[PDB]
Amino acid sequence: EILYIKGDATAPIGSGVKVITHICNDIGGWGKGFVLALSKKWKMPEEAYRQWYKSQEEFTLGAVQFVNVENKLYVANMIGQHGIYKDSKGLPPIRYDAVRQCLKEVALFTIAHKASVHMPRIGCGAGGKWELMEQIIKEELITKEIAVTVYDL
Repeated sequence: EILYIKGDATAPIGSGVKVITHICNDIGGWGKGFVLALSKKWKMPEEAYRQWYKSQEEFTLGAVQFVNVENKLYVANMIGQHGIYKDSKGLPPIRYDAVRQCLKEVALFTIAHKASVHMPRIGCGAGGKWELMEQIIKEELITKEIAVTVYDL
């Protein structure tokens, strides 16, 4: 099961390799919420994301970028958000099929690195809803028996 702790995802607990996963948008925006907490500690994730956005090389929904910010520690930039607005049909920016691909890709990364997953309430804000998101995490990570720890407050 998924462990819910009250704390900070940029200061994950436990030992072993760890991967911090969070949802980025496909617009190139970086200045609100969890992203700032990441920039509070490391300049790399923000820089990697921007450079990936400017090159437009496979920068697309469902894709995942990995950044080694510290010893046995990786940040996972997951593009599971479309824009930040709400299209002309009342569709929240969150893309559940994209987060699924993203996590599906995180799954294999964690197994290959014997890592552990640590995230904040990704999706919530955005349009996301934990009821659905929780199921995704379940089917894509807990199912392959990957450790998952959510950080809220």
